[PDB]
Amino acid sequence: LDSRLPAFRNLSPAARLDHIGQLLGLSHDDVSLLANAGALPMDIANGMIENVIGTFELPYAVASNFQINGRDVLVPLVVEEPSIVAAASYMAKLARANGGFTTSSSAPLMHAQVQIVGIQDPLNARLSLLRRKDEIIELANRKDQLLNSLGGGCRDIEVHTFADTPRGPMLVAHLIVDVRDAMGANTVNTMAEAVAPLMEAITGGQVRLRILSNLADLRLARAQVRITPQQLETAEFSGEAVIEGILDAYAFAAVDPYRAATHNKGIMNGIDPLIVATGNDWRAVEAGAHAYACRSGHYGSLTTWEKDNNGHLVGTLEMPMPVGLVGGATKTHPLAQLSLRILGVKTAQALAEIAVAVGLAQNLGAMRALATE
Amino acid sequence: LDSRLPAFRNLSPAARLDHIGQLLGLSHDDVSLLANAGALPMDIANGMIENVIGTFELPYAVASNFQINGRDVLVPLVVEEPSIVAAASYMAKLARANGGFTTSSSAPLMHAQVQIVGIQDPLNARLSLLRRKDEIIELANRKDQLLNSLGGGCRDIEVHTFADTPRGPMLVAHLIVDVRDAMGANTVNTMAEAVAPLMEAITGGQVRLRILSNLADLRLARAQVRITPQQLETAEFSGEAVIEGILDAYAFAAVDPYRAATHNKGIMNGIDPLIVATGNDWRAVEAGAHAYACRSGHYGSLTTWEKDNNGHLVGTLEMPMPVGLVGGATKTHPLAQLSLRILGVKTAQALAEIAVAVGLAQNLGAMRALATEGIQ
Ligand SMILES: C[C@@](O)(CCS)CC(=O)O
Ligand SMILES: C[C@@](O)(CCS)CC(=O)O
Repeated sequence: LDSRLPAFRNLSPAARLDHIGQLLGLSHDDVSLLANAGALPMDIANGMIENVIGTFELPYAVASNFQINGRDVLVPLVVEEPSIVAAASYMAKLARANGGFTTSSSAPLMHAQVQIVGIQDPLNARLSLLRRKDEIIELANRKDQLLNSLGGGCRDIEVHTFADTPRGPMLVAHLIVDVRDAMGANTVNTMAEAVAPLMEAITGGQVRLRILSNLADLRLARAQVRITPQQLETAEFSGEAVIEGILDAYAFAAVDPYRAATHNKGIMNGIDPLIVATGNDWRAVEAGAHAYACRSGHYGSLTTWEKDNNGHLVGTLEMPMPVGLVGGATKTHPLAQLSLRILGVKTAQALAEIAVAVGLAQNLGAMRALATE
Repeated sequence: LDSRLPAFRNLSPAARLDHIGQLLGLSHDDVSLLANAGALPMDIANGMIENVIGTFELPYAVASNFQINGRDVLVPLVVEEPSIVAAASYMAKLARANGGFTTSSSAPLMHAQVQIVGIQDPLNARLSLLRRKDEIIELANRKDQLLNSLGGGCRDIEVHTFADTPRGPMLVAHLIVDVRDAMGANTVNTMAEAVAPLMEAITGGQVRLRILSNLADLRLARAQVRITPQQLETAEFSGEAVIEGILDAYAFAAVDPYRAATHNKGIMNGIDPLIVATGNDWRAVEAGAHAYACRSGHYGSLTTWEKDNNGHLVGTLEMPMPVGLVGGATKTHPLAQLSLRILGVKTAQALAEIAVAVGLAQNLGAMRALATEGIQ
């Protein structure tokens, strides 16, 4: 695949679609899903959420130029705000000259929290749970034998205590679960329910909340980009000056939460539209992103920007990225399925890696604009 | 208006739309917007964002039972996830018995940041700016006198310094701007560009970034809700026990960021779909929400939950809520316009107040469900 698409921004929607269809070898019927309104039929919409009276459209666009680990990728995006798609495509174009985006990710690990109350000895109870961790993990896995056959499953437990809260002592167990190609909520919640009676028997306490954590800090996706001074030169500014300007902008975000919020918002401008396009839960991605940004006790920037030993601008984005190819609405929405086909992703972590690449590209575009104005 | 909508959940989408139309007295044109697919014309969609190849639908629903400061309101919501609309509606139903939701909000005040570098004396330059505050404010208000006449405009400036960063000393001025019915990005960005040469002249430094802050902590919206033990009783638990369970869940969110992230995610399950339904920018609302949640140096719960002196469960939500009735897709999307018609909102702050009421209801619904689920 070649993702460049010259003159794409100036073609009509119909011509853009026909071009995409030809590039990907989409069927006439697949193309029909975008060529005509109503790809989400009312019986599907009515079964997705409650009190439905119709559907609501946002534009469906494709960003060009993206290249991930040497392979060109076309990126569908659904959003209402101008400039996002153009900035994504243009920054991807610059990235291409220097090898594109380089990405990696952790295993798709999610936390299931099991909150325990009603015991006077939470610190002791924690050791009781750890002593019997194998038994707990085995019980969790008995509950989802298919997942284990697919290469996922409960891998570990960790246990945290809050001995002094205004509501008394609490213990919180985390199941650490490989969820393969799911976002993971229903998967881990089910395991949390399954282990609850055993945890009560072990601790002598009362289980309260059984629920995933959206602070998915064991499910990280990583992206790198490199830009040379030559690429950033303007009529007004030399490329070296622009790079220094960008580093100044980054330092500003790193110290001032008023700037970091806006800086990170820019990243999410790139990410959320891909989440929507793939039928994924954007609230979950947002919560993981912003909570991770303040894990140090200070709300800072999700990206980093530096100058390497060669004087080149180098950027990173590492953040939680819980997304699915299966589960939720990723299967139910015919256009979510088409998006996955366009992307060509075969695992959820592959989708996660594309997400962070697009987030990094958007942040680069935002700061290049702010540093050159 | 009566927002109770009996049996709404079980009616057909067509019958639901008819009942809404009757209640609001919607025109034929308005009803036809939702009855046929493709309400967003491709010409409009193509002008909204770049590289458009089609459109993407999400379900469009209406939450029932909401009441804001004694007035019933219907709430449109666009989202993919089940249980949200039902939970919102059911919690709103319970809220009604005790006076519904009570809301307030600050003026629609947004920050424009002006970053200045390369000053050898940033602390001194800060005082130079403050001495000439009125002069700066006057210049900011020069271009848009329509905004001033509508009761908006630059109200104040604050100046902050970061004298020791790895890239040298930085001075950051904030223009504090009343943006009336806009989210405010265009308004404040324009003012920030306008005052920049004057700030350079005063400080002797170089202006770099001129940009709104999404941490809109001067644009707060507030909601309150009250629920009695009687309303929360289940087959297994007394209402009193359920209230204690909810308070335990709240304390858990207040101490553990792994819980707080999920707890706040639930709030945003309520809010974001209303933001989408009104053509507004949900990334802006998300960033303001979560950054505000950590302002104290610990990422905590946006809501609060307490038991009052009568033993009633009382909840609050106060958070940044920058939204518009004008600008971009809010204007150009026919269904964003329909959503505003359904809501009946006359100011952006009124929309903000409904947003926090829905966020508060959603959090309550989530905690109630988690607190009442039996151990298997
Ligand atoms: C340009 C930006 O505000 C997003 C526009 S909605 C992000 C940033 O400031 O870095
Ligand atoms: C139930 C909840 O996870 C949202 C479902 S997406 C929120 C919460 O845990 O309070």
